[PDB]
Parts: sequence; structure tokens; C-alpha cells
Amino acid sequence: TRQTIQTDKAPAAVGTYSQAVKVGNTVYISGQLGFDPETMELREGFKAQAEQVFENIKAICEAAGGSLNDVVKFNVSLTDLSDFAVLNEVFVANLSEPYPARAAVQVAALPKGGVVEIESILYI
Amino acid sequence: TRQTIQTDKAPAAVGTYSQAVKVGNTVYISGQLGFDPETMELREGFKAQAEQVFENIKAICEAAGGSLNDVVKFNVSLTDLSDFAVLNEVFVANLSEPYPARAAVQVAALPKGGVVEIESILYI
Amino acid sequence: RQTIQTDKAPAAVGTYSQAVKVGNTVYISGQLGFDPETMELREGFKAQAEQVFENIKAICEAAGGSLNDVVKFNVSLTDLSDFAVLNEVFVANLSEPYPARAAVQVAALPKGGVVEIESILYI
Repeated sequence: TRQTIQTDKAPAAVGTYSQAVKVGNTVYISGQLGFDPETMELREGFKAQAEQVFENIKAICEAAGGSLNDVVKFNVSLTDLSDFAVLNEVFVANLSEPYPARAAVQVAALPKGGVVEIESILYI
Repeated sequence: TRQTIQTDKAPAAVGTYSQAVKVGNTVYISGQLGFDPETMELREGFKAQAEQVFENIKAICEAAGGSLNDVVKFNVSLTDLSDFAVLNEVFVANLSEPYPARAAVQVAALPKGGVVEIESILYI
Repeated sequence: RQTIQTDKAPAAVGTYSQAVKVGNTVYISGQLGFDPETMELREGFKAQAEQVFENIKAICEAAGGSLNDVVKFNVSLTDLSDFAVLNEVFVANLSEPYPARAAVQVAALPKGGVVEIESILYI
């Protein structure tokens, strides 16, 4: 019933947490930053980090037995809401309608100096 | 199975998201800002925006077949914690006991220059 | 649906309940580093973070579970430089497998706290 997901197709945790926890058909995916999992280096710039975040989330979704289509809620933390338009473009490029529920805020800073962090909840 | 919730009585999404997603008895409501749902203009000042956020959430609750009494968790983002006392007053005016679980933080900024965003989870 | 309330954890400082349990899932309110006996914040980041874990653990137990049932934590810091000690406090208070997590630096927290942690359990 409860599984702790761990796949090296997504970035290793950079703190004391697991990549995702699945309970029943619900999955809680940790905040993902724009790391290339092979190097654990952030991509350069907001757009590349946001695209990488989606790759990272997708890899965890698949290791949890689902896909991005199973996301019901995303929580987005940006360090600059000037990036909101490109955020929305990256969402369109990676998702199909109907889109999940979402929240979005500008924070002061993010782990490892990322400029975008996205958390996810799935129902598979 | 997922059901996406939409109502013209709440603001249209200002980004790539749905107003809410329902899975069984659980509903994930997107962050709501203090927009008038017809004009998409923010109300003037914190109190009016907070009251409008509650009207927007209530509309989505009703579209999902529930009410504010079904909220189990609110997540509040403020741009000024000086508004905390009035936030708590607006909560009392709009809710009956038992109150939901909550978190509240001061963020750096919110989309479109709002001063309050509230996300909600229901169990109907 | 149960609204949890135990004075082993801090009283709510606003219009909310400590936690709500629905079925197997528990939503625990954001906790700050208050000593429940005095409703005063502990002094400094590390003491507040340790107290937050005591406060969350008390609510977990009042909800019929334990810290081992947490599936997700959401951490709000007022300074990213506290991230290293945050992770040390997590190791000291949790056993593997660790819950999922998110963490950000916010501008400020209620009552001048320097850390707030929200929790979701599955019991």
C-alpha cells in the first residue's frame, strides 16, 4: 500500500527526503528543481530549469506507475514572477488538457539557488 | 476517476491550470486570488481581496458539489503578515467550526500583484 | 472526519484547527517552534526546528499515528542558510524511509518564527 519511490532517472534528494511516496493510488512527489540527474547540476536559466523540472517529475511519475496525466495538483515556487509567462508556456508544452489544479507564488530563495521548484500530487 | 471542475462564478485561470480537480470525495482547488470573476481585476486592498478569495473558493466548492464546510486544509500566502489579524477575521466571518487545518506564510510576491492567495483541499 | 486537538501541541494562533483526519489521511497545520506550555517560540532556528518536530509528533499521536506515517512535509524557512541544520534536524528526528518534501525560503512567518513545517500523514 505504501511505497517510497526512488529512481536514478530523476535527481537524488539534496536534503533529508525521498523522491516520492505512493499510498494507494495517490502519489506525493517532492519539490523538484531543474537538476540534470546525470550531473546533479542545475540547467542554465529559468526556461531550461523549468523544462528539466518537468522531465524530473515525469520520471518520478513513471516510477510511481503513472504519468504526468495523473497529476491532480502542482505547487509552483518561483524566485521571479517575471518568469510566469514562460512558466505557463512550459506547462502547455508538457501537459495536455484538462490541466491539473495549481498554485504559484514568488519565494525569496530556493534550495541550491534554483529559480523554480514544483511539487506534485497524483491520483493514478 | 478525476473530474475537472469549472465554473463561470469563479475567475478564469490566469495560467496553465484548471480551477479544481476532484478525485472521489477529495477536491484540490487551485490557488485563488482576489479577482472579480467577471472583470478579472483585483479588488482594492487586502480585506476586499480576502473576502473575494473566499467568494471565489465558495463558488468552486459549490461547482464540485460541496461547500466551505468541506474544506479540510487551507494554504494561505500573504505579501504582508501585517494583514494576519484581518485574515483571521475574514476566516471567522466566512467559516463555521470546526475550522480547517491551515498554513500561512509571507511570500515575496503573488501573480498579478495580488496580496493574498489561498489554496484549498476539500473532503466532501 | 475528525478535528484533532491536543494541548501537547501548540494552540492555534489563528482561525484554524491543529489537524483534520479524513479516512486514512491527516492534514496537519503548519507548526512553528512554540513551547506548548508557554506558547513562546524557542530561541533560534535549531531549537525552533526541534520543537516543531515535537509539536508535529504530538499531533501525529493524537491522530492515531506517528512520524513514521508522514508522507509529505512542506518546509518554509526564513533563511536558506538554515538548510544544512534543517537537514540535520530531520535526520535526528526521522527514520528511513523519509517522507517526500518541499522546501523554500519565504519572506516571513507568523509571530516571527524562522521555520514552519506542514505535514500530511497516511495512517
